[PDB]
Amino acid sequence: PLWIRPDAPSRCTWQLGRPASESPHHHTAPAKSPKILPDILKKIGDTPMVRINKIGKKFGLKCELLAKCEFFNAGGSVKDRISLRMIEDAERDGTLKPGDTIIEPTSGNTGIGLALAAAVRGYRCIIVMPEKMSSEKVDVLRALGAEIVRTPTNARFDSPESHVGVAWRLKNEIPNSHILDQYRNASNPLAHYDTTADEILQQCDGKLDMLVASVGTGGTITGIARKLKEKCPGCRIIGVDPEGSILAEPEELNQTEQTTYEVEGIGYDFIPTVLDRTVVDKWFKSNDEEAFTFARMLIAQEGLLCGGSAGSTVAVAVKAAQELQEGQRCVVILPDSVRNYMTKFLSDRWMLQKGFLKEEDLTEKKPWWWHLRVQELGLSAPLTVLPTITCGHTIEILREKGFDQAPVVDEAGVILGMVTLGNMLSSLLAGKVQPSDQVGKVIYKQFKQIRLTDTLGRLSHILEMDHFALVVHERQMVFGVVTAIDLLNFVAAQERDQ
Amino acid sequence: PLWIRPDAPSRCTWQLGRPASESPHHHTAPAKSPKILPDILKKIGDTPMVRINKIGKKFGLKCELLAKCEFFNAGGSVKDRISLRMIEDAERDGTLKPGDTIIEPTSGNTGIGLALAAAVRGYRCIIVMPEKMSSEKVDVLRALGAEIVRTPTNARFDSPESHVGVAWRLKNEIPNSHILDQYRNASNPLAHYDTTADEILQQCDGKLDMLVASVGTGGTITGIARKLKEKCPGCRIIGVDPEGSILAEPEELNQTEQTTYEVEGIGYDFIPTVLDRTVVDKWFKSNDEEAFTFARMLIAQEGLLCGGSAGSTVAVAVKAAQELQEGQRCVVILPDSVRNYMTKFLSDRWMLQKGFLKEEDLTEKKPWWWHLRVQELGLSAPLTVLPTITCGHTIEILREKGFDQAPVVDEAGVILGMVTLGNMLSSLLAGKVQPSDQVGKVIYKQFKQIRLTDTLGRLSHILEMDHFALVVHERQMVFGVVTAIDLLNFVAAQERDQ
Ligand code: HEM
Ligand code: HEM
Ligand SMILES: *Cc1c(COP(=O)(O)O)cnc(C)c1O
Ligand SMILES: *Cc1c(COP(=O)(O)O)cnc(C)c1O
Repeated sequence: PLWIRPDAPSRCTWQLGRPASESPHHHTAPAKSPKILPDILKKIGDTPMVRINKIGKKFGLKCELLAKCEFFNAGGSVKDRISLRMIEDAERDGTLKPGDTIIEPTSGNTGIGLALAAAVRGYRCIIVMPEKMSSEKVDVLRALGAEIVRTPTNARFDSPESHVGVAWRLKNEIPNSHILDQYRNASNPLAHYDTTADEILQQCDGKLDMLVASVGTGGTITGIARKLKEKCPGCRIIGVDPEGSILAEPEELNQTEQTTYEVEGIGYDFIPTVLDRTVVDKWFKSNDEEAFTFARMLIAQEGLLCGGSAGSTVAVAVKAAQELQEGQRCVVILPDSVRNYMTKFLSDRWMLQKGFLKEEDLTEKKPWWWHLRVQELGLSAPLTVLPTITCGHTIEILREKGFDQAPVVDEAGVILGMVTLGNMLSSLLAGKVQPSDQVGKVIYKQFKQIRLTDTLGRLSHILEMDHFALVVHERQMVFGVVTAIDLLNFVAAQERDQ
Repeated sequence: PLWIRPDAPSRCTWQLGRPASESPHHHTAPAKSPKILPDILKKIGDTPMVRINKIGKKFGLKCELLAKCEFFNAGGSVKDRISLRMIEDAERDGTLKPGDTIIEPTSGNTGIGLALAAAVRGYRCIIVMPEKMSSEKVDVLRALGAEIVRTPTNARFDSPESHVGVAWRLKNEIPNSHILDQYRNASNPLAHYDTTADEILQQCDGKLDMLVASVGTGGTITGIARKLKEKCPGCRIIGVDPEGSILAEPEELNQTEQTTYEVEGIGYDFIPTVLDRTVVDKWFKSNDEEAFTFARMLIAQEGLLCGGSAGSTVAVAVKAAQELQEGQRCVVILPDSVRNYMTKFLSDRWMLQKGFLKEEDLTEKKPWWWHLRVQELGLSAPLTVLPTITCGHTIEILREKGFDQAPVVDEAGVILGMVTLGNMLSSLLAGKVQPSDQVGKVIYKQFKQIRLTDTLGRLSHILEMDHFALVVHERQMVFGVVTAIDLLNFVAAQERDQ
């Protein structure tokens, strides 16, 4: 029966204070990045340590708050590291032959790093990930050439349908295939122990008072915390676990209602082999709301384009470093980029749909003019023209009636678009078009519709995807054409009273 | 009348051979990146020079093909550079006060860099971009806190509705607002002349035989080509223009049918001030197909996650460096990341929808088993259960009938999902659930449907978004449940004949 248990307790005999000389493992030092990178894989590591200027103090931190930004790696996640190490170690092992197939269960970042490295190094790749993870990860993977298999999100790691189970079943059916097994592989936390912690230590010049990291496989926090407990004994290690996962200690903290959560990449229903919970000094629970709030905040305030787990981490950090005082510094790990989450926590519609943003929370911060009917804009019914009308003729019409723009509406009363006087003239002067040509040749095709009873805020959101907003009867009937500028002119006029 | 013409010829008096001492402009040297970055903006520049190993030789290049990967910048595009420079110069100018509003017309990358820098440095930001650009750019921008206005893509730069026009109209209506004007600003090509070209020169140790870049505002190719013609006179400069734009020389090359194209960020209906076409040694036309092909190829082969303009560039480069021979090297500029294009050229559905991929081109590379009806899988009609059934009871049923899994179908014949024997047992042993509990507590909710007449390839694509594929009558009737593994077992059996 070959399925190796991912939650198997660690056989590692490391304990704080064992001389490094005693370690069986193969260790690699970070190497200086060259002038010319010979391949893309060398762009992994040497990530920037960027300071958190605003978010720290907004919450009243007396300390220095640092972020190790790992989304600057080639694959765009902290997983690219282990992804390299694993494969490289698997080549020195002689276990991984050229042309072999690599199969991995993953949150999907590890999958990205691996499929990438495969694309470069000529390995076939098969990634198994939960149904929960974002479609962006899928798009990137399929672009890298990796075959993709999905597993239910409700599956237990014990059950055959889980990503671990499906990975193994695939290994057993496929020749020359290996499972690099990020949960049990020593290469994973060794990646962080050898490089990431060396980096964090060098960048901080040895002075470090706290570290905070979200816990996945547990490789990051483990690998870091071991080298930290060795080289920086004073440093406290703080873990972040989502509600619904079991990772945190003590167990009391795990008692909760939801078994599912929206944050991708962190937390599990089992304790992975590579996770050493003994090196973690304190655990904190984060939830989905805290996560996305603080992620959005990282973006808007610090200008770090990063994913949700990062939000969980920082949300925890501002609570955890409160005990710190001036002169101390706290490093926080930011795992991956916004690239994965584009249609999820980055999109307001999804945030509403999943109920993290209440419409109230939005509306309170919004201006006076936000809740107002569009009718109050002073719209004027525009002249309409047929698509089959002739250009110069339309100019004659627009000038003769004194109109600057017209919606082009079909014979059937279907609005096809817009033509503007300006674009017409400019197009003519240039000889791009003739006075005898169809007006369709110059029509701006794209627009959006609204009721006279819609809120101006609605208009705002629309005006972010379109230039023209046609207020329409519930028709061939256009009560008005509203652009962004017109809304401006409205508000600015309402200003010159006070 | 304040609208400054973007296509205004350059007032720059530089000509090759003027001593740099004579230059009026303020020049900045690239600075060594610190241990701790004090803010994120310091992550701009020092981009990697990564070699192209496969794509070069596949097309028979005898030369060394290098890529300057600019998507590693903080905002994820080459625009972050000018975005910094512009703002920084605007602060030394004393023109930009704290709290001022910055308004920019843009392809959207410049907008991202600018809005980012605004988020960091406390400037209000308003970005005007065409309706054509991708919604991802919008999502990122809105996340950074920038207000967004869109303009028709058919608008001429002369007409008031163009992004340039709308930008200016906004400057004129808004107090404390400035237009940094990437088309006319010297800060833009000076950014590349001062840093990017210094970088390219250092990384290549002075030996460079060719440079290829796509042309936007023209800042990149200009700024680079000037310092190149000064410091590396032998180097040929090659520009890339999309079909439908006017940028290329001589004019004969521009004669074309389409006025529109899908590639974002490059090409224009006018020649920007900052573009110096005299330093460009030869021009090449690229189109949409070449672009997306080669972009996808960059990803799949070289593992560079990058956008379309990059594809145009490389597609040109493999044609242009053919004249080169062994021992020479050619640098190619890769502007931005895949982040922007996720739902466009990265998604196969969009590639089909826009007709760049013909279904034939796909099907030819696909295996023997690709065109086969799903019926040929040997499906077995599964036992169905009600959502209201009890857990232990379902176990009794599944074991008693020898079935391992059942679709959970509603009383109304609506399929709600799946329960598997394994997940049931594992859940019970763990005490997560009781024998008396509703089966709904453990249902895998997500699946997809197919006809018995569907192609196995269809099944493949589906099996990338879902674990379960339920083949269904056109109903309460499930002819079978197909997972990825089952398709594997099918094919692998069809293998053991030969
Ligand atoms: C003096 C230091 C260390 C010693 C003596 C040591 C020793 C060992 C040994 C002997 C094993 C294999 C047990 C077996 O399979 O029979 C092992 C496994 C492992 N080691 Fe270490 N180790 C050290 C440090 C580390 C560090 C710093 C890390 C990473 C943070 C690490 C990661 C692992 C992992 C993930 C395993 C796999 C556990 C398993 O296969 O069940 N080791 N270690
Ligand atoms: C010895 C070298 C150079 C000299 C003497 C020089 C001179 C000038 C002068 C005098 C102007 C302003 C004309 C006016 O507004 O009255 C100008 C504008 C400008 N310069 Fe240079 N320049 C040099 C190099 C460069 C380089 C290397 C770049 C960037 C690649 C550059 C970029 C620009 C740009 C974009 C303008 C704006 C043109 C306009 O406002 O219409 N200059 N230059
Ligand atoms: C894997 C991952 C983590 C967790 O890192 P571990 O080393 O597994 O603890 C956090 N966030 C994201 C996005 C991840 O992919
Ligand atoms: C701006 C841009 C370019 C062109 O660079 P220029 O310096 O304007 O010539 C190419 N690709 C993308 C994605 C861009 O945003």
